[PDB]
This record gives sequence, C-alpha cells and structure tokens, in this order.
Amino acid sequence: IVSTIASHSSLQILLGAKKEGFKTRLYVSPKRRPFYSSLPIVDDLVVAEEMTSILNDDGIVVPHGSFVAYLGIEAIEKAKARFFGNRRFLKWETTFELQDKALEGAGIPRVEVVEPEDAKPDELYFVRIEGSELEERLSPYRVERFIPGVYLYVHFFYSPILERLELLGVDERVLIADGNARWPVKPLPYTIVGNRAIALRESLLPQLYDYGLAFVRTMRELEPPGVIGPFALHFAYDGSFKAIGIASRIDGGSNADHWYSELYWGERLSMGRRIARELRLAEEEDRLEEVVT
Amino acid sequence: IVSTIASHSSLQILLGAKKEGFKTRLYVSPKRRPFYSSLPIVDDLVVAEEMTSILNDDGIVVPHGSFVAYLGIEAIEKAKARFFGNRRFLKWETTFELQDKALEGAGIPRVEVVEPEDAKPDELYFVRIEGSELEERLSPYRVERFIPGVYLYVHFFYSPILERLELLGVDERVLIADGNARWPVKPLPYTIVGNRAIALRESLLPQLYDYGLAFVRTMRELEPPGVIGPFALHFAYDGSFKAIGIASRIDGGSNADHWYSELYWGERLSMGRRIARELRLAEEEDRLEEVVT
Amino acid sequence: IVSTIASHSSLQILLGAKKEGFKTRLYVSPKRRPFYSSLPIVDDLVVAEEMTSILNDDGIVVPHGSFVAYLGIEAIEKAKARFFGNRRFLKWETTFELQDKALEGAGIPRVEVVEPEDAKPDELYFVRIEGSELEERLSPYRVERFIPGVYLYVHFFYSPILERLELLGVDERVLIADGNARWPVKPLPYTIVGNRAIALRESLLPQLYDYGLAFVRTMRELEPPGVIGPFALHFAYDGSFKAIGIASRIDGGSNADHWYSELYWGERLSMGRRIARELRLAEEEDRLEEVVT
Ligand SMILES: Nc1ncnc2c1ncn2[C@@H]1O[C@H](COP(=O)(O)OP(=O)(O)OP(=O)(O)O)[C@@H](O)[C@H]1O
Ligand SMILES: Nc1ncnc2c1ncn2[C@@H]1O[C@H](COP(=O)(O)OP(=O)(O)OP(=O)(O)O)[C@@H](O)[C@H]1O
Ligand SMILES: Nc1ncnc2c1ncn2[C@@H]1O[C@H](COP(=O)(O)OP(=O)(O)OP(=O)(O)O)[C@@H](O)[C@H]1O
Repeated sequence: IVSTIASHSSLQILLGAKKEGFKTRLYVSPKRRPFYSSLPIVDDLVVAEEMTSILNDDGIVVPHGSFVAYLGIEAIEKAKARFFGNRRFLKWETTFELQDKALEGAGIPRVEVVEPEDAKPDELYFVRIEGSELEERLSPYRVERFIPGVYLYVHFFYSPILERLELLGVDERVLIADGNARWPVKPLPYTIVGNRAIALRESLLPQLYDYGLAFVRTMRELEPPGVIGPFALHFAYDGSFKAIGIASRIDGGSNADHWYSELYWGERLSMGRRIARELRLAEEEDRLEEVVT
Repeated sequence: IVSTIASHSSLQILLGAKKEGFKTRLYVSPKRRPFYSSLPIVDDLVVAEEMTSILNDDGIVVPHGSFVAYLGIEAIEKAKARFFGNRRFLKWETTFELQDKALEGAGIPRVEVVEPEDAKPDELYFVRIEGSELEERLSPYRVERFIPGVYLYVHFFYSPILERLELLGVDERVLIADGNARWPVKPLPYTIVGNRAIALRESLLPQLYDYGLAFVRTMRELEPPGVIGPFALHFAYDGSFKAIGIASRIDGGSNADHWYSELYWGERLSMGRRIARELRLAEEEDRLEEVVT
Repeated sequence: IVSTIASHSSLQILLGAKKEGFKTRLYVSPKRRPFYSSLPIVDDLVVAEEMTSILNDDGIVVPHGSFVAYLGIEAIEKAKARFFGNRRFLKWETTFELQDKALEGAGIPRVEVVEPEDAKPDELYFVRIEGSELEERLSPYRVERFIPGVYLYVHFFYSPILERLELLGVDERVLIADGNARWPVKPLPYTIVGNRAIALRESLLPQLYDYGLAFVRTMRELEPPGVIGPFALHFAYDGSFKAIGIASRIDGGSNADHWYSELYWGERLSMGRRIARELRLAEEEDRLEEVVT
C-alpha cells in the first residue's frame, strides 16, 4: 500500500507508515539498496536503475523532494499511480513564477528581488537557482537582498480529514557554509548536509500560523483542491520575516525530531507518520478520495 | 485549574497540564487567538486586550517570562490569583542587584563587571540590559568582559513534594547573530529566535548540580521559601563557567526536547509537564500549599 | 549486573540498563557522587578515590571514553572484570598507527597528513593530539590539511546476536570554538562542551553504511572478533567525506536524542539502551559469550 523513492525522506515516510500499520514498498537503486535492505521498515523492495516505474498500482506513492529530479513534472501529473495529497501542487515550488504567485496571493512578505542597481561594494547579494557576490555583480536565476539572520523552515500539514492546519515543526538547515562558524575563511556553498530541530520562540508561532492559513486559502483557489498534506514555508528572520521559498511536499527538515504534533495528539508523531495517519483515518471513514490523486 | 498567559512557553505548560489530567485555561489577545484556539490543548480560552485580569481564581496561574512585561512586579506580588511556585522569587531575575546578590550568595562564579578601564582596542566588551563595542566605549546597563564560547542555559526544578533538585536539561539559544556562522558580516543583535536542546558533556553536569544546590540553599534564605518550581542558571563556557544570569521561572529554553527527566522518571516529560506533575502530586497528598502562593 | 565509571556517558548507559530490566552499579568519586546519588537510575553506588577497582565481578563493565584516562590500556586488556563487547578493540582509537591501519584497511577516505611542506600563508593546518596554525608552522602529534565544513560523528552498533550493522545516529559537537559563530574574534580551543543530534540528509547515509560495513569486516580480521557493540566514525564533510578518527566504544555524541533506531525497532531507544538490549537478548538465548570479554 505505501511506497516511495529511496532518498530525501523515505526513511521517515516508511517508518511512519509501518507505524500506522500500513505495508511498505521502497523503490531503490542497486548502489543504495544495501543500506535500505538492512532496514526492518521495508517490506517490498523494488530495485531499479531508474525510478520511472511510476505505474505503482495498489499503493499510494507519497512524493518528496526527489521526485521531480527523478521524474519530470509532466510524467508525475499524468502518472498512473495513486499518489498522496494533490499532485498538481508539487510543481508550485519548482519556479519563481509559481512561488511568487502563491506567496503574493497569500499576502506573505517575501525577500525583495534585485535587478543590477546595487550599492557596490560591501552591498552583497544572494543569487538563487546558489552563491553570494559583492559590488562587481559582473559574472535561470534571480538576485536577492542579502539577509543575515537565522533561516527557519516551518513545516505544516493541512488535513482534509480533520479540516485543520497543523504547525508541526521548525527546522534549521546544516549547511557546508559552517566551518566558518568556528573560524571564517571564505564564502562556502549553501548545500544542505542535514537538519536541526529548533524550538521557536513561542511569540512568533501565531504569525506563522496566520501566514500558513492564508497560504492554504489561496492554494485552494490557485490550484483547485490546493495543499492536501505536508508543505513548508521558508523564511529569513531579520526580526521581521521575509519568505524566500516553499515546499510543495514533505520538506526534509521534517526528518529532525520535532514535537508540536503533541499539541494536536497525545503522542509525538513525525511528519511521515502524520501523512500515514491521515491515510489510515481516511481508510476507516471511506474518505480516502479527499487525500489522494 | 491550570491557566497562564499565551506566549513564552504556554504551549509547553498547557500540554503538560492536559497531560497530567488538569483542566486548561489560556488568556490570549485577539491578534494571537486564531493560532491558540486551533489547539486541542486549551479548554477555556479567555480573550482579552490586556492580560491584567490576574484575578484568575479557581486555578493556579503558573508564571513565565512574559508576566512582568505584561504585568508589573508589584501587581503580581499583590495579585489575588493562586500562582504556582513561590512568586516573590520572580523578581530576582529582574535586576543586576538581585541577580548578583543571589549568585554571590551561592558562590557561583559570575562574569566580571567592567567600568571604563578597557584595553582599547581589539578588547571588545558586552553591554547588558544588548550589543558589544570595541575600544571607543564612548556612546540602565552594565559592561562585561567579552567571552566567546558556547552559552549554556541549565534548567532546574527543585521539588518540595520530593525534596530534591532535578537537572532537567541544557539549552542553547538560536540568535539572529547567526548568518555570521555561514559568513561573518557585521555585529548582529542577540535577540533569541528559538532554542536548541543540547546533550552536555557528562563530566560537566556534577559541577552544575553543585551550583544549583547552592543556589537553592541561599534562595531559601534570601527569599523565605525560595525557589519552588523551575529556575535556570545562565552560563558562558570559557572552559571554566562564569554565570551571566538566571531565570526565576520556567526559562523558555525548556521548550526544546530534553531528556534527563528520564533519569528521575521512567518517562521523558518536559518542564511544563514537570510543573503539572508537581501539582498533581501535591493534590493527591493534600500538600499543595507547599507549591503555591 | 551492569556497572561502569561515572562520567562520559554513564547516565545514558545506566538509564538504558535499568530500562532493560538490569540492575545498576556506578563507581564514582567523592566529589562527583552528590549529583549521581540523587539519580533514581543507580542501585549500587561504589564511591572511590580511584576507579582502578576493575575487579568488578558479577556484572558487565561496559566501557566508554574515560576508561583509558582512568585506567591504562594494559590494565583493561588484562582486567579481571567481565566487560561488554570485545575489549581489545578499545585501544584502536588511541593512536594514529591503529586508527590509520584500520581506516586504510577499510578503504575509508581519510584526511591527508602534512609534513612541513605548506603553502605559507593563508594555508592554515590542523594539528592533532588540538589547535590550528598558519604559514609559520615553527612552534606526539600530526599535521592535517585544514577542512572547513560540518563535522559529523556517525554512531554504529554491530550486533552479533542479530548479525547486523545498525546506523543509529549522527552527532555534531558543540565546541567552545563558538562565540565566533555570533562574532568571530580569534582562534578558540576545540574542546567539546556538548553534542547536538542532527538529522543527516538521507542521500548520504548509504555511503556511511558502506564505510561502516567495511570497517566491521577489516576489524573482524585486524582484531580477531572485531567490534561487538558501539563504535563511531568521525568525518569532515567537504562535500566528499574524509575520515578524521574513530570511536572504539560508545562515542558520547550518542547522549544526544537520536531516532534512527526506530528503523530497526518500533521504539526510539538510545545507544546506551541498545547495548543493554544486546545484553538482555544474549541472556535469553544463552549467547552472552558472543558479546562479552
Ligand atoms: N536572501 C538571502 N540572503 C542571504 N542569505 C540567503 C538568502 N536566501 C538564502 N540564503 C542562504 O541560503 C540558505 C537557504 O537556502 P535555500 O533553502 O533557499 O536553498 P534552496 O532553495 O532549498 O535550493 P533548491 O531550490 O535547489 O532546493 C540559508 O541558509 C541562507 O544562509
Ligand atoms: N559576557 C559576554 N561576552 C560575550 N557575549 C555575551 C556575554 N554575555 C552574553 N553574551 C551573548 O548574548 C547571549 C546571551 O544573552 P542573554 O541570555 O544573557 O540575554 P538576556 O539576559 O536573556 O536578555 P534579557 O535580560 O532582556 O532576557 C549569548 O548568546 C552570548 O553570545
Ligand atoms: N582536518 C581538520 N581541519 C579543520 N578542522 C578540523 C580538522 N580536524 C578536526 N578539526 C576540528 O576539530 C573538531 C573535531 O575534533 P575531534 O573530534 O577530531 O577531537 P578528538 O580527536 O575527539 O580529541 P581527542 O583525540 O583527545 O578525543 C571539529 O569540530 C573540527 O572543527
């Protein structure tokens, strides 16, 4: 019943499914299977050179941050497989156009875009789609105002079965851009290595919830059913929140150990387990149409 | 029975109370209530422009880091409401005078104070009540020796019902002073955004426990009953501990996911839940006078 | 039955043992016993000036990172006490010779060694057994290429009773070399103060598992039974993994709150509890010879 590609957050996903009593199926490549085959959370392990076998019947596919990189956006939207939570939404985090449209539509403050009209020098900027340059600026992308100050990744789960928006965690990325923390040397790459669970100052959560609620509303318009399971808003905290992006699926920073879900449930429960519980709840109520695609 | 202001650590507090079987009441403002009303952990939700409605009968108020900012110290000490753990103690973290008196009285090493007798330049200093300056020094506060090196926030819970001091966690603040970690730019504000739970090197805990025990002793003198529930000692680890402050109530870094409590209990249990269990234990033993005010 | 020295990770160890139903015995010094005697997880508390009382019969000693510093390597290998997981292995993390031998034997990439043939200046290096210098280089050790970029400590548990390698967590050290993260000042000491649990990007785990499997294989040769319980590989992530060291016993970064174990078990379970469950499994199957020394 529950299957997905081996990478990104399939561990969290499968463990949560096997936890909710569902059966497990993982599509993995020959190089990566040694590790995953040693895991007691996988029942059916489908080894393959390519993951394009998205004809996975029977089960619900449950996407993550590797699906587009392993399969085009086209293939997925026209895929035969069942799929968890909308599916037309997945593309909304893929381009600036869609990302802006939604964030603007929700009223969420975003980092300002900068077209070559700097303040050379000592006026550095961030170049997205990364890397940051100074005055010069000479050398598909966008230029943004450089903002120093903790980057927070808020995880949400809107549930149709319960008709509520759940703020389930706040992540902080572990970038290779460290080793400067100990002793700064030169600009390093912003590639993520891992994620740190962080307990946000409580006085900021209400604001994020409002932004989240607004996001759900406009997405319900902009893309018919609009946001069924997990999603994330990415922010730069200046001391005034500016949105830098979104996650149209389980973010990844959700692999970190967040609590919060304990606010809606008696038990902890991760994002991957939340998705599975959403599935199980739909089953027991003949819903299940409201959460898939 | 259990109520408190919506902010700081009311989430942790209410969840822990509802976990110990207590009833829940939250005082929240109109702007922040959307978020909190969607939480299954609140039973009675008292919306209000101002929180000055501290006539809350029936229940136990349970204070946190917002109470003085929402209500003066005067009002609270003369408040009518029941209140968890002492109450005269809450003011001891409010001024240098009280902070020093207690820390000195407990024999705890504190960061040295510096009156304009620098070592200009490259001799930077920290200015409290923040911000750090260099040589110049020109431009209610105190000047302290600048100390680089992990800032640890130790959480304690002295319980009368059990007559023991519990070391329940060690927090690390997430400041906006980051984004320098990746690439240093300029001195940033030290405002906290969140908290990270950290497993301290075990060889350092005994020392902290000793300082904690001593703190309880002198507070039992300096302020009659002295320290009934949660409190925290703030340190700068040079490789030799220097106290920089204290928390005369639930600190906030306690929102992070700490274990430790598992050393006194079979189960995890947060600080907010610890306060509630203290309450329930008192109830079942007709104590309850020993833990309130 | 289960005893060990009070420091490093004895808290984790004892709690896990008391959790698996085992009895607990802690050897502690007079100065540190106040703290440990207040802990409900210790049954028999053996106070002593020196820990050289390694004649501990009845129980299984379970070593950690303080054993060699409290007792020589000689004494331990010829010790009378029972001891958990091999014991001849414990010395393999003690010297470069052994560390290299093993890492080379497993085909694990290691940080390159540098003999005075720098690139003075701005070409800084790390000096192990710490501290980092620049061009000059003038002033038992080794010199390594300086590498900036998150240091990861992977925790493993090879179990004979189950004949499998378990990747149970990834730690990140909290060094005093911080306070530079907020605002860089001067090169600080790399002494650890604590540990942060980190959820590693899932695409990197398979690679570490492979290195781990290989480590087990060669250790099974290089040191007869080779690696029975916990061990750790230390890396520098450049974006291409370079080994900097190993832990021939429970690492310490295992005191942090890791999940992962939930992949092999339905429950969380720490490393200290993992060692204890290994013991209990052996008991129930008359094995117990396969996991002790
Ligand atoms: N406007 C900005 N100013 C300064 N730094 C920034 C800015 N935007 C992003 N960053 C840096 O990059 C990090 C966030 O990267 P981000 O999560 O946006 O990458 P990404 O969009 O997920 O990459 P991809 O689109 O390929 O998945 C932060 O840690 C931050 O330090
Ligand atoms: N003596 C010092 N030297 C260098 N940095 C310091 C010093 N004291 C504090 N800091 C910095 O500030 C942070 C601690 O701030 P702190 O917790 O003392 O603020 P605060 O007292 O809680 O503010 P408030 O009193 O309004 O609640 C640390 O992260 C540290 O980097
Ligand atoms: N090759 C290197 N280049 C740059 N920094 C390094 C290098 N090796 C180690 N470090 C720094 O030191 C830290 C790792 O220290 P490490 O864990 O190797 O000490 P240690 O070997 O455990 O000390 P001990 O042997 O006494 O137990 C990292 O945080 C990293 O910043």
